[PDB]
Amino acid sequence: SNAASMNQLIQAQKKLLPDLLLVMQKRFEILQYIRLTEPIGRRSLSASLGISERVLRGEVQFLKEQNLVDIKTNGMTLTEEGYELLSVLEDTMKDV
Amino acid sequence: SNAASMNQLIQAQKKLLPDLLLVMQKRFEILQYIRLTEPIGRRSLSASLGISERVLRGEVQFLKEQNLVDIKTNGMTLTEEGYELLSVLEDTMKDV
DNA sequence: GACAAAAAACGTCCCG
DNA sequence: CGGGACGTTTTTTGTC
Ligand SMILES: [Ca+2]
Repeated sequence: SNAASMNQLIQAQKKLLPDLLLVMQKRFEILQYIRLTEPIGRRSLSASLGISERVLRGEVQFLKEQNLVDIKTNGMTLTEEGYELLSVLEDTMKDV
Repeated sequence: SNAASMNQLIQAQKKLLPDLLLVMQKRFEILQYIRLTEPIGRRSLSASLGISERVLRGEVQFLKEQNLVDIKTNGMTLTEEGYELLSVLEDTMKDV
C-alpha cells in the first residue's frame, strides 16, 4: 500500500536509487560549508571537503542550475532559495 | 511518520535531487510497462517506450540486480518485490 | 553474447 | 577566482 511514513518512502526509493542518501548527504554538506565560508571558490571548497576539484565543480554547477548557489567572480554564495532549502534539510536530515 | 514530514522530505528532494528523481521516474515507468505487458522482451519493450534497445538493456539489468524483474527465455516479468514497489511509490510518483 | 565506437567522467593546466 | 580546454580513463551506446 501507499507509503505511510518517511522510513517507508526512503526504503522504497533506495530500491530505484541505491545511493540516494549518499548524494543527499554530499549535497547537504556542500550547502552547509558554503553557508559557513561564502564567498568560497572551487579549489578551497574541494580541499576543505576532501572531494576532487572536478567532482565538486560538477556538483556546484548543478546546484547553480537549481538556483541554490550563485557563482560569481569572487566565488560562490547561497541564494535565497539555498538558505531556505538548507534550513528545511537541517530538520529533515535528522529523521533520514 | 507524519504526512507533513513526508511532504517536507519530498519537496526538499524535488529541489536538491531532481536529476536523481528523473532516473527514478524512468525506471518506475519501465516497471509499469512490464506490469501491463509481461512477459515482454527488450526489443518489444524498447519500441513500446521511446528508447533504444541498448539503453533499455542497461536499465533492465539494473532492475534485475535489485530483484525487481525476472528475465526468462520468454522475456521479463516483475518479482514480488517489483509489484510491492509499484504499490508503495504509486502516489508520490504522480506528485513529482 | 561479441566487437566497435562514442560519450562521459575526470585530473590538471590555461588565461585574464 | 571562474570559464575554457586538453589529454586520459571509464562507462555507455550502437549494431547484429
Ligand atoms: Ca512474500
